[PDB]
Amino acid sequence: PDIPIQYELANNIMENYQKGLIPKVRKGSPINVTLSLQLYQIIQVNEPQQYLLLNAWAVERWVDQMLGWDPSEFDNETEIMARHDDIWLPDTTLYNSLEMDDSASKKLTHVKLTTLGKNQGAMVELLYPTIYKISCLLNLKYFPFDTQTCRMTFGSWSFDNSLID
Amino acid sequence: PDIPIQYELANNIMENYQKGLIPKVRKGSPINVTLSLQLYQIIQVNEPQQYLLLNAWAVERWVDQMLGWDPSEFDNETEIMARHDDIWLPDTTLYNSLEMDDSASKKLTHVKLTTLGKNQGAMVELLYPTIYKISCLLNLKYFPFDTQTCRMTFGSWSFDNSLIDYFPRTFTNGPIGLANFLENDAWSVLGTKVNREEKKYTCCPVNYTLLHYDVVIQRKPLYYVLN
Ligand SMILES: *[C@@H]1O[C@H](CO)[C@@H](O[C@@H]2O[C@H](CO)[C@@H](O)[C@H](O)[C@H]2NC(C)=O)[C@H](O)[C@H]1NC(C)=O
Ligand SMILES: *[C@@H]1O[C@H](CO)[C@@H](O)[C@H](O)[C@H]1NC(C)=O
Ligand SMILES: *[C@@H]1O[C@H](CO)[C@@H](O)[C@H](O)[C@H]1NC(C)=O
Repeated sequence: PDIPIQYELANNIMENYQKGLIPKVRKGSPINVTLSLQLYQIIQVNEPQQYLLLNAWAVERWVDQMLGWDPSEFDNETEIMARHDDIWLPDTTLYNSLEMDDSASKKLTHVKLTTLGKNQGAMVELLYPTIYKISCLLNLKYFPFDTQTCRMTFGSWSFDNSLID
Repeated sequence: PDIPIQYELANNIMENYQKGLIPKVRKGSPINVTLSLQLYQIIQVNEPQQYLLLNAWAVERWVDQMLGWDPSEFDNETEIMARHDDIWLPDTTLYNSLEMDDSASKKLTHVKLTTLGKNQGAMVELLYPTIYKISCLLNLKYFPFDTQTCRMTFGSWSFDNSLIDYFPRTFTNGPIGLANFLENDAWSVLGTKVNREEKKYTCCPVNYTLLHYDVVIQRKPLYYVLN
């Protein structure tokens, strides 16, 4: 009554959660993660050290099978915002990266949860800006009329596709 | 039933564990650690400051004698993933390193545990990328036709070989993997070597193990000759 409904909703959905382990309740299927990228700037191209610096926005979407709730029980609420430290997140990694510290190349603040049912889980969306230091081989044979192609590789560092896809 | 089996498995295996101390249950033998390295890039060679910058991947394997479980009790599960902060890890150190902060030269995320039995422990594997700042002496007498050799020394900073032992793991083409190496525009790699040595403390009658990795690089003088 005199407290936000978000307090009760978070207390209800955060009761039995353990963020240190993957929330896989169904044995048959893995967890599907969808990734999209938007390019905003090309900061620097370094030929002697063979790396490329980019500024981009990344969006990841997946379904958490342990964070579902019934909207009718909570004043018909179908959305909530939680800190990224509270819930489990997939380990999306750039394989050919020249930066070892994630605090200088990423910024995670919040995630959005949309319920799918009491026993169906919730949809999790994570959007954050990032700066990528990508190491790519450069061919300077036709300088200054040269064109370059650098590849970005994304995936899971420790989980096989039977767990995260 | 309505919770992941990983929850129960982690709660079972994490009950009596203390990550701040070495998990040595058997008195007779030490803990063996196997290390392998793969080279990906040569970022910079600095002659005035006498250091070399490399980008490499490191894999370490050992057996933890306190993290065993019976697969049949947990829905026939034989593997699990845990954060590196939860369990004990050996202190593998590069002796001739010019970097004091490990957050800018290493990135540890997760470890993989494979059970060997309820009372036999589990096999732990740790893979992570790293950037090494190696200080090596450079001889510029034959510049620009010079070749250099810098050594990498690995071992335990505080534990003698009666507690932690180190062994090298080599690849098909040599001790250091070069199948995914990125070609440098100024240096070429000729070969690699590995050597395992036991060294004596100069205050105590105990030994410790050191691993020596040798990399031979040769300069390309075409730019200087033509310029
Ligand atoms: C510690 O390392 C030294 C390395 O010298 C070992 O010394 C060897 O000892 C054996 C006999 O135990 C000799 O046959 C070898 O010739 C010695 N090595 C050399 C290079 O001379 C020593 O055994 C190791 N273990 C200890 C001291 O407990
Ligand atoms: C949503 O739930 C609230 C419960 O507080 C109820 O008063 C309201 O009528 C519901 N609206 C709809 C459209 O179901
Ligand atoms: C593995 O253990 C499970 C226990 O849930 C059992 O149902 C299954 O038959 C076992 N399979 C084998 C091959 O032992």
